[PDB]
Amino acid sequence: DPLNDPNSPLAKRSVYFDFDSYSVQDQYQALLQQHAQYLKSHPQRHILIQGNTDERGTSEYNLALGQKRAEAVRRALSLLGVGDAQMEAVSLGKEKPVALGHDEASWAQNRRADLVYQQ
Repeated sequence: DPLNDPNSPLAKRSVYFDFDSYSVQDQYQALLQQHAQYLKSHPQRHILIQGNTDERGTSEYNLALGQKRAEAVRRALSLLGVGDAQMEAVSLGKEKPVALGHDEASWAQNRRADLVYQQ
């Protein structure tokens, strides 16, 4: 199972966004296509698409932005033929920062949507 392989494209499971943006950049097409191909052939595989944001803005606002980012990925996967029974788009907002810095570099690491495969 390439999902356990660290040298497979399936190892990359994060989509990053620009400030205040929930648009899936073109550079993530290959990543989404690959995961789409894997999920479609493994219909028993479920994933949570977890949207995240940087600290700027209110919690309420970022909770919404985080959801928009997760759903942008989800729609991308849906468009590629992934079943609606395999995906759930959720938002963590700015609750769970992965980088604690207060700079552009740290913030960029928090504007993210994760493909989290369930057991």
